[PDB]
Amino acid sequence: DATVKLGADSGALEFVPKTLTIKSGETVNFVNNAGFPHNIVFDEDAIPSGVNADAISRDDYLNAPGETYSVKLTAAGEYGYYCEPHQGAGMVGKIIVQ
Ligand SMILES: [Ca+2]
Ligand SMILES: [Cu+2]
Repeated sequence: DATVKLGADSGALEFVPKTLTIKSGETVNFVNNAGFPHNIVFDEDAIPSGVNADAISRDDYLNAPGETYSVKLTAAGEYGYYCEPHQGAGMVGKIIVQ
């Protein structure tokens, strides 16, 4: 399993790390950190074949420090995702599943 912080400790509107590599079957824990609210929306155009973007996204906002969203990914490939309220500020990331 791995952790991605939503917002840097400094307040920067970024996923930390921006590009994460995990093995198939690991759970990714998105932890609310700074600059919230944030959400985690996977991009339909940038996920492996057969994966449902809606099913793995967290649309509803994370509002409190430490609030966590966990999701297990199994299909190998790349998964592009973003935070809706901060997509314009460049809050986008990627998960590479091996
Ligand atoms: Ca980084
Ligand atoms: Cu955000």
